[PDB]
Amino acid sequence: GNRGVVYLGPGKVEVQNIPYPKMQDPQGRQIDHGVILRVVSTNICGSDQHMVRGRTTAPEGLVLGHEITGEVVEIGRGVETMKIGDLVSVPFNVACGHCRTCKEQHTGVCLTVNPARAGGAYGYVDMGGWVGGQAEYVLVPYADFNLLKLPNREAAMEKIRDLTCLSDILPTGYHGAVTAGVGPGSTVYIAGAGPVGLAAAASARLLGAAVVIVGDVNPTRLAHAKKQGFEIADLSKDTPLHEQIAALLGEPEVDCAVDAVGFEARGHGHSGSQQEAPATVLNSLMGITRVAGKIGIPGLYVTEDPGAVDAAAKHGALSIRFGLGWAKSHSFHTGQTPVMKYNRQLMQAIMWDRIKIADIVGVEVITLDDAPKGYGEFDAGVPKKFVIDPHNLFR
Amino acid sequence: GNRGVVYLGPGKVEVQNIPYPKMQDPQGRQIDHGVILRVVSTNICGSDQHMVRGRTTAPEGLVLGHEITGEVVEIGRGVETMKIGDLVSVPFNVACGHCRTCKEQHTGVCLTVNPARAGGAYGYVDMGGWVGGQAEYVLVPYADFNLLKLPNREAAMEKIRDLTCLSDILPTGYHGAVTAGVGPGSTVYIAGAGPVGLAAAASARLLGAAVVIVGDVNPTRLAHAKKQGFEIADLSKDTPLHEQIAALLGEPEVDCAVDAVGFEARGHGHSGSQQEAPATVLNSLMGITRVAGKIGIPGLYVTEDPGAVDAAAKHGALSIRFGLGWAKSHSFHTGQTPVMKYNRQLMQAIMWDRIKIADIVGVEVITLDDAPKGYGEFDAGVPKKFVIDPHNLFR
Amino acid sequence: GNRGVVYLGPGKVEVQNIPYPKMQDPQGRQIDHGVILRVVSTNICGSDQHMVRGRTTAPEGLVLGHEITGEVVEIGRGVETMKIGDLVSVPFNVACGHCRTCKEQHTGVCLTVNPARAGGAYGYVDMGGWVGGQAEYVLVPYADFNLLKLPNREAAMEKIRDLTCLSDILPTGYHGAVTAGVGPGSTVYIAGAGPVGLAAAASARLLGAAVVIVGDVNPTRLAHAKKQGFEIADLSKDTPLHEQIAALLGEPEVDCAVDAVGFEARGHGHSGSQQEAPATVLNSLMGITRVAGKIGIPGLYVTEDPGAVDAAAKHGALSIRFGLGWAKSHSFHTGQTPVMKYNRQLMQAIMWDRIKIADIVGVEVITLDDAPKGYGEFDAGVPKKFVIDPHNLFR
Amino acid sequence: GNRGVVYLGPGKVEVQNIPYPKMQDPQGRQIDHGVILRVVSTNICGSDQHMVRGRTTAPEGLVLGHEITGEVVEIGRGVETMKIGDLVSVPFNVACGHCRTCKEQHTGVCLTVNPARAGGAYGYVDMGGWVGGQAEYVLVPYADFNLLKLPNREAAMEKIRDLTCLSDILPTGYHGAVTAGVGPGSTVYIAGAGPVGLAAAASARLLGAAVVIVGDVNPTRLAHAKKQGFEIADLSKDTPLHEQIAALLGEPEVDCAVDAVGFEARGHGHSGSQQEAPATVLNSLMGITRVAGKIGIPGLYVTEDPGAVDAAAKHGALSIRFGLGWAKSHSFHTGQTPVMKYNRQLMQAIMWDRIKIADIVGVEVITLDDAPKGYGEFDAGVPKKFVIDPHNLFR
Ligand SMILES: NC(=O)c1ccc[n+]([C@@H]2O[C@H](COP(=O)([O-])OP(=O)(O)OC[C@H]3O[C@@H](n4cnc5c(N)ncnc54)[C@H](O)[C@@H]3O)[C@@H](O)[C@H]2O)c1
Ligand SMILES: NC(=O)c1ccc[n+]([C@@H]2O[C@H](COP(=O)([O-])OP(=O)(O)OC[C@H]3O[C@@H](n4cnc5c(N)ncnc54)[C@H](O)[C@@H]3O)[C@@H](O)[C@H]2O)c1
Ligand SMILES: NC(=O)c1ccc[n+]([C@@H]2O[C@H](COP(=O)([O-])OP(=O)(O)OC[C@H]3O[C@@H](n4cnc5c(N)ncnc54)[C@H](O)[C@@H]3O)[C@@H](O)[C@H]2O)c1
Ligand SMILES: NC(=O)c1ccc[n+]([C@@H]2O[C@H](COP(=O)([O-])OP(=O)(O)OC[C@H]3O[C@@H](n4cnc5c(N)ncnc54)[C@H](O)[C@@H]3O)[C@@H](O)[C@H]2O)c1
Ligand SMILES: [Zn+2]
Ligand SMILES: [Zn+2]
Ligand SMILES: [Zn+2]
Ligand SMILES: [Zn+2]
Ligand SMILES: [Zn+2]
Ligand SMILES: [Zn+2]
Ligand SMILES: [Zn+2]
Ligand SMILES: [Zn+2]
Repeated sequence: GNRGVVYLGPGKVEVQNIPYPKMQDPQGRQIDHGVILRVVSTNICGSDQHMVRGRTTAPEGLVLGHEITGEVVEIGRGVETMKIGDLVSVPFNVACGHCRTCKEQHTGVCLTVNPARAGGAYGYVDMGGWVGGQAEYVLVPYADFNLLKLPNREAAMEKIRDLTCLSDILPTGYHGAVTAGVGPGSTVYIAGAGPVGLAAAASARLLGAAVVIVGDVNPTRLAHAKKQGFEIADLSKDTPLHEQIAALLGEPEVDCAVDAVGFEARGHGHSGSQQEAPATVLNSLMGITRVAGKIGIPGLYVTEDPGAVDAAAKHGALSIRFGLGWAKSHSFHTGQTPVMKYNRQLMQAIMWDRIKIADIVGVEVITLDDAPKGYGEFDAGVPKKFVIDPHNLFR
Repeated sequence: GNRGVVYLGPGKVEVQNIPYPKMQDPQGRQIDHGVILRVVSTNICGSDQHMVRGRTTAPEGLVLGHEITGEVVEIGRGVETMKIGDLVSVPFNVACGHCRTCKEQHTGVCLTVNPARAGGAYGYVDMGGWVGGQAEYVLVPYADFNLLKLPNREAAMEKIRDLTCLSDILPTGYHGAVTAGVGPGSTVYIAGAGPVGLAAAASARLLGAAVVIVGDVNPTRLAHAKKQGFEIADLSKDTPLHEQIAALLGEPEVDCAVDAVGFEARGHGHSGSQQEAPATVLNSLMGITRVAGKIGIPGLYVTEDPGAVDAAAKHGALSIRFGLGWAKSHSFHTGQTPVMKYNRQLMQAIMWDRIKIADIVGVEVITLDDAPKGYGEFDAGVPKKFVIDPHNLFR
Repeated sequence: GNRGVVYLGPGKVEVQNIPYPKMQDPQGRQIDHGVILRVVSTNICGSDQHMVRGRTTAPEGLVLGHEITGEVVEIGRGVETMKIGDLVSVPFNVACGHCRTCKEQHTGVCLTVNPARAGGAYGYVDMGGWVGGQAEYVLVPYADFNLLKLPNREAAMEKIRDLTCLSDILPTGYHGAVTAGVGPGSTVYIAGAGPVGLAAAASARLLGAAVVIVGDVNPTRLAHAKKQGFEIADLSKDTPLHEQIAALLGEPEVDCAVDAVGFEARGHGHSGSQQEAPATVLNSLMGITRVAGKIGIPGLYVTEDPGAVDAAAKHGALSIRFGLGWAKSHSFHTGQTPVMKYNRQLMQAIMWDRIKIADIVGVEVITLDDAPKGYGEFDAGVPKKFVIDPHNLFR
Repeated sequence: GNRGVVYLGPGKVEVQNIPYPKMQDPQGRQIDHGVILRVVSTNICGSDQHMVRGRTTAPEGLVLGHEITGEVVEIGRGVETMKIGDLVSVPFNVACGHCRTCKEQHTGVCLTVNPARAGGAYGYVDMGGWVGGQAEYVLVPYADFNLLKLPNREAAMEKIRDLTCLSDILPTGYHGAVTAGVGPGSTVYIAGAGPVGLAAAASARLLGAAVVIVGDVNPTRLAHAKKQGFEIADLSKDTPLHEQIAALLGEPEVDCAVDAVGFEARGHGHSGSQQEAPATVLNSLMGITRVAGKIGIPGLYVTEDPGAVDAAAKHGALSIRFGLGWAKSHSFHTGQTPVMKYNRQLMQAIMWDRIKIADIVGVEVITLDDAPKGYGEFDAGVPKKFVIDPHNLFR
């Protein structure tokens, strides 16, 4: 008995029966280092949206989902730290724990788990074949390495809405803020008010930023951010970002900027916001970040976009105003979040009431049968982070 | 009075009589903090070549040169640590010493010395109208802050050909290597076998790199790099860069990469290399740097190139394969070198024979009258670094 | 007309007429780089107390005070950035701005301003003879480099009780926390609930620490810390520090520990707390900081203490259980805070209401005539930070 | 079929027959993650000497040796990257690869492999009861995480004298130098011309230091250091170290200082050097390191020393002149080397002839039966590093 969300072509996902998990890798070799989880909570990601919209090279039939929190039901013979019944947060990265990059804390780019390229992840295009976890049950390989044990079940269940964000979005937003150099007193600009943008804004606040400005083209997502105490920039109005920031800060620049949009970026302005223009965020962040600043880029950029705007963009080439960044001495930091690097201290923050992440990103808890509908609302721009409770454990 | 190298329009320089330096800034306000130097040695740079070629917005009449070594002949009334006769290395950055960026060692982007933008330099486009120093005498403002005191004059003069590199190219090459993450045992690729690239190679050697490979489309420069003990990759051949690297290393990746080419980049291959393609280096570096690696970009890129290949490149926009670097978790480091942050320890290294920079870059000493001829030769691609001795002090 | 707080021997200070400041250094040479301030607010520090208790080699007649906020009334001819009437925060460190340590942001240890050793500061033993500023007027040398310009007078004056802490204690407490490695999610122990200890605790809250525990032997300072939302360890109880921490956290250790006591440390327990044992804090921090942790030590330790417990301590030797910290792989960070490294970002934090520093440290505003009484109360251990308003400008 | 070096009480070691390795931990539990090695080379360490001299709480019967290079002859059933015949470097830390410290690269203080405290190592006091490897065969647990693969056996054995240093002393010396802040152009002082000190000196050279001065009380070691091209300081002479340094550099300070002596430190001077004084090195490093400088302390300090000079030292407590370090703003870095952090890039530098470590540390190859003789000669202070070749594979 297993089931989950399956990708079936542009705009299409459905809940299907799927195989119960097996203690083997995606090439069918047996493994001793894995566990099988009964899934407690499992979220929908903006990355999942890229795939569902037909924006990647994903195969039809892909089981989706890489934001898992779970409870051990089966343990492979080599696993030392796990017991049946243990609650765990699963980092979205599949990492081996023994290669050059895993050992150097670069668990987003594991050298062994994916025959095609460095880096692995559950239910995710080009990520080594590991089955996704928007499902009733899921296999986690290298369990001793990857898993974050949650505190006593009671206190954990009590904050599950928060803890479900440790799998992907909070550590990601956090990595965005830290690589952009955010610290106490920083002025911060955040591109994107989606779940990831909002997590970067929360992270920046937690890191002690003086002021945090969140930008989007979506007015409902900005209203959400504003109700959460952040400053906003509306990129659908005709007033340029520079001008919006200056009205707020008294200069047209920030200390730190985070790109939480990626390759489906829209342009700015009345008509610009209705046009896809994937270099937009990059170019505008070079424009607003002060000299010697750092740009953090958690937003996803791909080597291949079948639906992209032009030949160059189909192959991940953007028209980027690099001379500007260079003239401003900017440095840029990119790539999949190494979730494990931050997830334990972020847990401490949640448990100690330092960060109300669930309120901030607008967590909504849904049934597994509502998942397709959840994707639909998410696609239609709702200011929410959808959390699937597939066994009805806490809803 | 004084005389020096003057730019007269695309491809034209000549030595002219010019005013003796005055104790005032480019706005004509008196300064108490400056010194006037008799110029001992003064170098020709690839940056100078960009301007001479008419590839920047540099005006006719500009006095050239930002790589100065001198002797103090006059000091302003507020200068406390400099005395007459003192022999000094001058960082190419003009920096104030008291703004936010100068305090934080970002002295390539001083916020007060330039009304146009952050950052200053001598005889350099968009760099605040500080007068160039390919000349007999030159003004250095903020002398206590900027100047590097050279060792008792005998010892200094005997290593003049080396120390003349401290003003620009050695610290610049060094910046590129350290921001690319080079250290003991690193494998390193450097694009560009011009003097800056050779300084980057020298720096990586100093740092204890396991192996250093220098790439260029100009075979006579690669011959020179090879005779200095470096590995080479010839981009004018049709053999792809990753294949030349694998033949040297046994894998197609380096740990660290440095872009010492900048915006006049040629394409790769027999015919590709005969044509300008400004994004080529950046794209190639993402291709051969290993995941989670760092890319150092000392090479110059501009916000405006009058003679660029395309409308986009005229504005500093390049077709960059960003999605590739993003998928490899690359980080990118850019901009004008903070020369002061490294010049002291590099001088130490020079004085203790840990680095034979003059040999590595191919230093050649010339008379001031020979400057126009030297620019011609350098522009034609000879494997040399031209050092002007305007008062015939050591030649 | 000038007057200040003067040190007159163990336990003794009085307010005296003193010379109006002069544009010369402590050796009587004219300087062009200084300003004179009309003092707006000027604070009493724990460092001042060491000196008043006769615990240092401070000479009788020392004019005290290194915590200055002021209004420019005079300007030396070399000064570029200052105007009469400007409101400024004065970092307690006297720094030149052009030596090796000043350039690398080590402005607590300037090489040029003190003939006796590295590092200068106002009204401070062994700190170069710069006159103190617990006075109506004071000289600030190297004004362009050292001074922090405050916001429109009106907004600045309104937050004076907060901003006055930028001269010394907030940056210091901050340096304590950052060098101890504090970050989002940290568990933090801070030794000392004095104004500096409190600033460290505030800094740790601002840095996003999960839980902050402040320890002291003083019951009244702890009741004040507890009112400000911090956890407490009462070292006057017989319950050892381990046990109090473990009761609080469920393990007898913290990620990060800051020493905000210094060389007049008391031992632990009913009677231990009435004994001086200068090694106490260092040894107990090594006991409760987890493996590979960092210990930040802002608390002052001296080369000479005329009033110490024994021979060894009079020369700054302590019996330190180094083997313990070594076995735990601890790192240690020490010395005068480089205030300029942090003050600007801290000002932004204050102006944006991210840190209510005045309330936390218990700012109390007094007249210059009440200063001796202030010293008295401070010495008796009141949980307050004394701020003198010498011209009655805001009180 | 196995034997090795067994400790029998103060001053006494002998070769005995010992059990063949079993695939279990020191508690007798079965493990699937280990491999068994035929030992190729296995070294004698100063750490071993501490124990043999009776200066630790090490038990009679302890099998010695933590510096192993070997070939895999048997693999556990869960091992994924090791094959029989594989030739490997063993880091001396026993590390699990799944706990908090292991993941953060703090593999010197693993939290799971040792019931007594954090940190594990082979045949080493308080290090988890993992059996030592000056033996014919040895167990390495967590093989996929811990082992460093060496290349074609042929190229590897030709450099075996160098390669055998990667297990312990080269990465130790390297850790000491990097944490002392050593970089291109650094001036460095290293206390101790034992093998570890010599490896720090080699490291500092590799890292590009301007000048490296090694001190010792043992002149036969200093003769060796000088022959290896380093500067020396003789601490058995009455000339104070700061004067010896000034003679060499023209100032009495260094940029970086490394303590490669540890808890059996001798005093300085004709008579001082003849007596044990365990605070001596730490105290003199604070004396000669420049302000804001960093002190690396790879030398061992213990929480309990049975034969220490006084009551306090038996407990790991030293009379440290901390006031002086504090006034100079020193940082201090301590503890067991995380060998995995550095071993990969040091192997690269060895294979590409960037460091001739075996020559520098004075490697001498001996039989297993001659081990007691090696220990004796090493204790008499010869300038050599003993490498045991148990199966006569390359001697
Ligand atoms: N590095 C990582 O680990 C990582 C992890 C998850 C997601 N991501 C990427 O981060 C992005 C965030 O996902 P999300 O969860 O935020 O999904 P999302 O797609 O809902 O959020 C993207 C937001 O960007 C907005 N936007 C579009 N153009 C914009 C512009 N010009 N300026 C500002 N905002 C603009 C969209 O309206 C949307 O609100 C996704 O692209 C995701 O792929 C990266
Ligand atoms: N960051 C700084 O502060 C700083 C300082 C000085 C110079 N620079 C910049 O560094 C760059 C180099 O200066 P230089 O004196 O070394 O320049 P240079 O003009 O002598 O040489 C540049 C080299 O790049 C080579 N090249 C062109 N396309 C190439 C490709 N695709 N691959 C490999 N090589 C290619 C050319 O053959 C040439 O040999 C210049 O652009 C200069 O403006 C920056
Ligand atoms: N590094 C710097 O730049 C710098 C700057 C300012 C102050 N300091 C030093 O920091 C310390 C803090 O200064 P302050 O203004 O808070 O002075 P303070 O003397 O009021 O603070 C010291 C506090 O520590 C308490 N204490 C004594 N023994 C203790 C122990 N074992 N554990 C915990 N607490 C103990 C005392 O009760 C007192 O409350 C002083 O030493 C000051 O000199 C250093
Ligand atoms: N950090 C680690 O993980 C690690 C690893 C290996 C060894 N160690 C420790 O490193 C130390 C040295 O390594 P080794 O094997 O070369 O040690 P060793 O004992 O062979 O040599 C120590 C040297 O220091 C000299 N010495 C003694 N007092 C001195 C003083 N006051 N000043 C200068 N030199 C003095 C001794 O004569 C001897 O030459 C030992 O303490 C060892 O326990 C630590
Ligand atoms: Zn995701
Ligand atoms: Zn891996
Ligand atoms: Zn140049
Ligand atoms: Zn400046
Ligand atoms: Zn103070
Ligand atoms: Zn200074
Ligand atoms: Zn050892
Ligand atoms: Zn471990």
